[PDB]
Amino acid sequence: GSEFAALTKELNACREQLLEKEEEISELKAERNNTRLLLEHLEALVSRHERSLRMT
Amino acid sequence: SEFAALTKELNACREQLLEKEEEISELKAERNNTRLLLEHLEALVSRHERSLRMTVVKRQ
Amino acid sequence: SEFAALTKELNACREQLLEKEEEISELKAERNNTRLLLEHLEALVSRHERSLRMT
Amino acid sequence: PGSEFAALTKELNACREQLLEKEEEISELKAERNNTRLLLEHLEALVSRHERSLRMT
Repeated sequence: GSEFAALTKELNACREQLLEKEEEISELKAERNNTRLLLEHLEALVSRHERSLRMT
Repeated sequence: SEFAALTKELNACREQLLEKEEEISELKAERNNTRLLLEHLEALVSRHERSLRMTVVKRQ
Repeated sequence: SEFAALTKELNACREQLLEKEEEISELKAERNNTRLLLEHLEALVSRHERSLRMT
Repeated sequence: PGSEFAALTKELNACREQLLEKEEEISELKAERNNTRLLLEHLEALVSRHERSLRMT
């Protein structure tokens, strides 16, 4: 019975670290979306101006 | 068989733990590739802006 | 008749000279608008690059 | 007559010299303009290629 408790304390500890890892993942995927959005604006800005210089 | 069921869940949780830290590793590596691009983009833009900034002073 | 020919070419030379000055003015205007974009591109890129630094 | 024609010729010649000078500055501006366009071509290619890569990993 005392071993079941110790085994539970380890699983719970592993569950805590799992969420800590996923919180790290979630923030990384968030940073990626910020990049994707930046790259969208950059591509739009350069293409718009490239066409202007090319077609005048 | 609660002990057995607990050990299996504990095992599966540790598998997902390695699984999640590998994704962190891949995202961090992917993040570094982004930084290298941004470094390069800032370089090309600043270098060209520099050429324009000097041309106005030179051609004057 | 030679004077008349010389004056016409002189007038035409000034007419084309005005066109070039107008072209230069447009080119320098377009150039300045280009620098504005570049400064904006550098600003956006440098900012997001600062967000993606390690610790 | 000969003095008048010569002086008018000098004026036309002066206009011609300034015309080619203006054309030289134009050709330089247009060259710089081509440099910028090429940069934007590489920038566009880079950001789009990287955008497509982030939409997979």
